[PDB]
Amino acid sequence: GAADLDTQRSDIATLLKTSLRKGDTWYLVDSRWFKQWKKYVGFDSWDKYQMGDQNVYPGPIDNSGLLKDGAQSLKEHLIDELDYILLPTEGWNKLVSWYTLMEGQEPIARKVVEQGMFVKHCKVEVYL
Amino acid sequence: GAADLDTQRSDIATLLKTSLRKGDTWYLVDSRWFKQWKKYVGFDSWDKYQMGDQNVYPGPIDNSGLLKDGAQSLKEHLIDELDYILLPTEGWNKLVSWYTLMEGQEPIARKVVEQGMFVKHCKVEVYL
Amino acid sequence: AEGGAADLDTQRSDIATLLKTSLRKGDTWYLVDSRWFKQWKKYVGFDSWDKYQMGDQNVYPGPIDNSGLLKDGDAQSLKEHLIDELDYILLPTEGWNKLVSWYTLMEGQEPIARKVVEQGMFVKHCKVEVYL
Amino acid sequence: AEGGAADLDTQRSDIATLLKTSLRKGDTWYLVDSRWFKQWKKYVGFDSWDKYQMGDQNVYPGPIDNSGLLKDGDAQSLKEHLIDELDYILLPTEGWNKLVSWYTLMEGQEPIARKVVEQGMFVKHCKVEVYL
Amino acid sequence: AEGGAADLDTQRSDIATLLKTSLRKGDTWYLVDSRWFKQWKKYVGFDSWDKYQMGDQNVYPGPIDNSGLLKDGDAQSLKEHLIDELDYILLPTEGWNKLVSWYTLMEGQEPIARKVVEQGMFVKHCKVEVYL
Amino acid sequence: GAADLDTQRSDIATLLKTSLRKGDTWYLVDSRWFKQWKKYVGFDSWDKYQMGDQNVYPGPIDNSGLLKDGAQSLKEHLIDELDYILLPTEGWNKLVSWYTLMEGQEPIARKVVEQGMFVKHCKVEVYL
Amino acid sequence: GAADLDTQRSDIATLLKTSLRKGDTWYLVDSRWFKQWKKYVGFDSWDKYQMGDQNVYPGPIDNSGLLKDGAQSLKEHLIDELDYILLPTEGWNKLVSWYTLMEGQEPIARKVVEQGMFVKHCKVEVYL
Amino acid sequence: AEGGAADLDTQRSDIATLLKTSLRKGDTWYLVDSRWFKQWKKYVGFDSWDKYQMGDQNVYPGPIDNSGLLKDGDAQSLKEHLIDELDYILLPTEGWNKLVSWYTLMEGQEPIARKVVEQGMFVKHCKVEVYL
Repeated sequence: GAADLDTQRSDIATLLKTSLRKGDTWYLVDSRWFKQWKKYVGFDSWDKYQMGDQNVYPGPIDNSGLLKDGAQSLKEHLIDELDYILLPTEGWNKLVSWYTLMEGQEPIARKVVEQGMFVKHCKVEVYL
Repeated sequence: GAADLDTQRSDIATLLKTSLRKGDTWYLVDSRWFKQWKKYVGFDSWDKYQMGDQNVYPGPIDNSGLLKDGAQSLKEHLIDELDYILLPTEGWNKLVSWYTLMEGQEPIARKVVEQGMFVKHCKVEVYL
Repeated sequence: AEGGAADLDTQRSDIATLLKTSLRKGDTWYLVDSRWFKQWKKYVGFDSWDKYQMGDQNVYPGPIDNSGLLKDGDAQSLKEHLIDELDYILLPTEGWNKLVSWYTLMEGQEPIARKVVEQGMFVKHCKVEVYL
Repeated sequence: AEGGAADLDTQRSDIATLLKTSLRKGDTWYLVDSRWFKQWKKYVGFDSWDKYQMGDQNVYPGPIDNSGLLKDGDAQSLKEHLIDELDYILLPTEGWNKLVSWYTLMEGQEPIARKVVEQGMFVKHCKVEVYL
Repeated sequence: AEGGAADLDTQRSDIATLLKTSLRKGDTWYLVDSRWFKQWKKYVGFDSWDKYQMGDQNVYPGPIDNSGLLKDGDAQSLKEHLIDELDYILLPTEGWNKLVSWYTLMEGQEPIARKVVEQGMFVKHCKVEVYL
Repeated sequence: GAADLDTQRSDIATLLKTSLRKGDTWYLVDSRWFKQWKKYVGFDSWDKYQMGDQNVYPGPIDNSGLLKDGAQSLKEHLIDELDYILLPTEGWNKLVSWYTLMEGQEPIARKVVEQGMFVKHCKVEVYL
Repeated sequence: GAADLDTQRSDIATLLKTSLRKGDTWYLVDSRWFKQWKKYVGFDSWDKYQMGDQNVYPGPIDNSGLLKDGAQSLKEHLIDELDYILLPTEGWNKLVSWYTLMEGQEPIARKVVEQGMFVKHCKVEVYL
Repeated sequence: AEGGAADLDTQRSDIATLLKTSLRKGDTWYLVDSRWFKQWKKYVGFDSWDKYQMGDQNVYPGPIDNSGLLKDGDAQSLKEHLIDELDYILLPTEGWNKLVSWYTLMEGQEPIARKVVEQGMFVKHCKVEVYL
């Protein structure tokens, strides 16, 4: 059976802080399912009045919102934080043993790569 | 001007953990705006590669998504965590001094009350 | 040394975790007499710095004995007015099976199995009142 | 005692915070010569356990002096090849105004004001590769 | 509202601290029946997030009732084989007096007072063995 | 060369909190030498005004006070905390690389054992 | 009565870390008495096997070792850390309520001052 | 890839630690020009989240060049009025040897070696005044 709710909240809060390291495997979790899990375990101090309430139990991990229908395929244009959160292997494995993964879905496992990216930074223009 | 991004991330992470106490004032912040602020300050270790990138700068605090159009009025059926997050006074005041509140909007200030609520809890049925 | 049972550190550790198992509707849990359980706790050094008497022969708890919870007479029947923690503790199936495996169930007794149900309750909590 | 300027604790504290002000496009920031600034740091006990020489008369930094950053000759003009931290530090308008208010600007000099712009850069970071 | 007794937050808080009072030889401590005490705990919201039933009239524990600890018949006499935590809890003089002040002692009973003594025990601990 | 004083203070404060585990090796350090090291690294907030002062530099680790003169032999009747403090292997090794061990002395290495011991505990005398 | 031993150890460990501030009052505690209190509350992980043992109970706070005999007067040449430790007011008050002060002694209360002091620091001699 | 030098992570890490080496009377330390050092810092990604330009060919710092610290003319001689951090940084023997090993020393220069001495200083600190 599932770990107590205090342990769930605490284990996952810690695991959410894991650093990206090249080659590690992380798992996508639908933002909506994760926020439901948060209400249930009382993750936020300003929304813990329903901790343990079966009326907010999140049920099996459900990444439907991330998937186009039909072979399992990710929708396009998904955005980090907005649509999904990421958990390292230990965090994903814990959630799966506690809640199960919804029947007919497979884990959405992805790798940490080093990526070049163009960004805009403010600078004092001393010369020009 | 605004505090450095490390201070922003850290001050707000702390303030997000403030306990509810009856009679205190808390402020609604649109979930979407707050997640944009998170990318910008590198709040999550798995999504901090755009910390300081002006392409993800959140702009003035924008609670439009929480408001019906027309006098400022909150949409109905809004849900804690899903649609908005809550910050105590110190957290709201910091975000407003750092980003401003979008022109034509007013703060959405609410009070902590003690509320009776019906919940479902699992119990071992020893008798019956 | 424990006669084939898990070593005392493992017993303490497995049961400590199993006590905390989240309740789920339809699961079967088991009552364990609190006096038997307190003796087991001393025997394994449960939640203690000194672990006084851990492993002592005279605190070995023996076969699980729930007779203090049961009414006298032919059919096995739970006493009324029993109170959680004071009279019994609750373990999930896995915790019950481990204790039975390590200690046996006393002869002439059957396990005291109960189901998890969902109970409606009215509680009072602080909440930011968004809608007046 | 500081001749009307803020006390040394307040100077150190206000400037420490102001140094860290987030850059915003279109804001005006000011160059301060690093040797002048190092002397001010000693004078106010900046970032130091011992605060050796804090308040000593011979480390009073005097009027803000940026002449080490400026080309000789008539019109005021910034030397080439100046390097942040080594040759100058950067303060926002409020930090510049506070220093001017406390120390004055040396006679015959004008402030060295520069604008914040947005600079495109290519950086390398770890990222979970969602789309192959 | 509590009829002159301390408010429920204060009762919970004072007693929580008093339960933990260090034992000192010659001090007098008092037994409190665990079922009475469990009811008091519910009534005051002791050690609970939900504090379900806190302040409910039907969990008001009433006058301190230790009759479950006492042998029947004329003179007041403690049952044998009572076990700490399961059958009773222990409070120091101050904790006992507070409960009596808030709830009264049930009529026909006297307090169950016991002395602290020093008990020799043999324990096992890790220690750096300095002298072989 | 030796680590900076902040690192010394912090590494050793942490290592001083290591749990005893049977079979581990710990090292005796003369209380007097260790208190001198404390003044030098500013270990205590109420006595750090001489941190880094060469006038309180402790010099090479000196366990003389623990040793009878003559082969290296420990004095009798030495008491934990009073006469010496104990450091685990990592802590001892750090102090030796930073300060050296005084010439003509050897480390005083001892093992963690499980030991039966008679103690007096207060109890409420319920029966008798 | 006295707080439990875990609370004593923890309250005092925290209070020992209080910063000196000019004008605050601190109290001298004889090193020997304090080390005895440490054994009793199990302050150090490597010497906690006698926590709660009445055979190491420290008894009333005893600063005799700090005092010349005869009016209460401090011995000369006492050294911080070596002969005594210092506690802020809250720490002293806690120890006194838990243990009492030995009869015929008065508290040894002293003030934090700002003091000029000559020290020797290592420096790279760049010029000369 | 670094031509036989340690990889960039190791260079950054070894030097970061070596910069902090406690000073000891009689030890030899070495001056490194701050502009050379700043370029090395960019090259190795020193103390930076983005590590912008780490490993870029155009920020490779080249042979250690202290000529900005040295007076012109025949014999090698340190300029006056040089200031720690602004004009140079200090490394112990091991840190100097590592940089020389990785980058070489520019041709026509000798190392700038200086000794650690003990300097008497008067500092001001809070202290509990035990003797009036």
